[PDB]
Amino acid sequence: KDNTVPLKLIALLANGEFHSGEQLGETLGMSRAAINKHIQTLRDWGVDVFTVPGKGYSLPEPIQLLNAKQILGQLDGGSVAVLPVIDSTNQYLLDRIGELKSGDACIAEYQQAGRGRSPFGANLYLSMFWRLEQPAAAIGLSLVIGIVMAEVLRKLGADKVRVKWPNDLYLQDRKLAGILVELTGAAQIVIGAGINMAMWITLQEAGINLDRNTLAAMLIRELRAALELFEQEGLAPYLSRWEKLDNFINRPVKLIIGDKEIFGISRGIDKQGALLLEQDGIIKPWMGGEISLR
Ligand SMILES: O=C(O)CCCC[C@@H]1SC[C@@H]2NC(=O)N[C@@H]21
Repeated sequence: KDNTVPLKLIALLANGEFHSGEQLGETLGMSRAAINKHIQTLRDWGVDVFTVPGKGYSLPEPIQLLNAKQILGQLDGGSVAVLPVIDSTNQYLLDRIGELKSGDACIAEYQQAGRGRSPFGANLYLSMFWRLEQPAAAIGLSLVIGIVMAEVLRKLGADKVRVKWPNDLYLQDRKLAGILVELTGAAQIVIGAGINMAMWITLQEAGINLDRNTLAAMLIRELRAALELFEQEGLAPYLSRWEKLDNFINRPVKLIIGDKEIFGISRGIDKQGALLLEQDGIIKPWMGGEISLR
């Protein structure tokens, strides 16, 4: 589907100023009526577009937009698809499985059909593909994903970001991002993450205003590095990193595996990513479940 116009559209409105269809139509080369039409779409996307008869149209606040140019600008190789508007980042790659290479990617700020459980540009969506030579992963994998993501965020300045075994990023004990892995029966995986940029906790909301093009870029970079590191040394190289980032480490949690709630103190992960729950002076690992403050 061709979504160009509204994007071009959104692009003008970007500068959080006022814009009249007359104004607009000029530049776009179309009926104000045409414009009204597209304006509606942005609206459909959850875009915030105000309309003052006398005034014209505008956005409540300037916004930043993905820009492949910028993104690919700071990137050395690998295919990367920038689709501000899309069904789902994961699906997109899932769909192209035979045409990819580990590292190929896809970036969006709007998902019209996200997999795994949100207004345009309020979030950042990233998905990557990787072919693991040897399920020499899974749980390892998700771990590495949150490490890095949390690392990068930090570099750009969000220092209190933390990881939550085994797949979310946390900020002030709130969820900020979410990883999603998908295997395909050499393993073929599709990694996908969503971050809360703006508006249960958002970068904005926490005074952090990162340049999305940058973030986008860093992650891709950093990710491919991480993944190749992992591909040949597994978890080991990250053990210490996990620990420093662990949000719950040493805190009292409540683990929910299927139908049972289990309480205990978190003591991080083992060399395999299993969480280590200490109950009644005993420490044992857990390979699954859902962690939670308590
Ligand atoms: O939704 C989340 O919070 C956690 C799961 C993350 C889902 C990611 S968002 C990018 C990728 N594309 C999808 O369709 N889902 C995943």
